[PDB]
Amino acid sequence: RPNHTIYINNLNEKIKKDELKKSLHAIFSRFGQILDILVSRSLKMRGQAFVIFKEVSSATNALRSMQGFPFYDKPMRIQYAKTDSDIIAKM
RNA sequence: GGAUGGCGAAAGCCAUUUCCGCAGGCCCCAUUGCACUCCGGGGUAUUGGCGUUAGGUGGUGGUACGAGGUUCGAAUCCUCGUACCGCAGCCA
Ligand SMILES: [K+]
Ligand SMILES: [Mg+2]
Ligand SMILES: [Mg+2]
Ligand SMILES: [Mg+2]
Ligand SMILES: [Mg+2]
Ligand SMILES: [Mg+2]
Repeated sequence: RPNHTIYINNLNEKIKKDELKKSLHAIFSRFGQILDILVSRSLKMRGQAFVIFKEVSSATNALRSMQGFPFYDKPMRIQYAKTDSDIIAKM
């Protein structure tokens, strides 16, 4: 089911944070406006990223487009998030 | 952190240190993991800096003391330098 936030995983853990977001914003920013991209390299967050678009139509489209797209030698696996990203909910 | 020395009852502050450790470098093991304050672990390198909230320059706000101005005089308001705390970046 739909969500303002796509969740990517199977991302190269080697890529540094700031360098990762750049590229992610570079790719997804074209499927529509992005409210933010969340990235952390914790023991449980690495490899995963939370892209937050501003309109569901963006996430959903970006989802069908990029699923499996090569990224630093690793097919991006994406799917909606499980829950409205903090900012979204409030709004 | 330790240990030793200095002023102290202490706290704290200074110092030395082929005791241990931290951030930067380089390799390594582990994790496929729905989060929104962060946060796995190890080896080697280790001059300098620092001490577990653990490196730095220049910059923004704060806190402190100092100086110049304001002022009859200021404890007010102004700007400035210095130390430190949280910020961002950048560099290690
Ligand atoms: K020493
Ligand atoms: Mg001691
Ligand atoms: Mg002593
Ligand atoms: Mg001491
Ligand atoms: Mg290191
Ligand atoms: Mg004065």
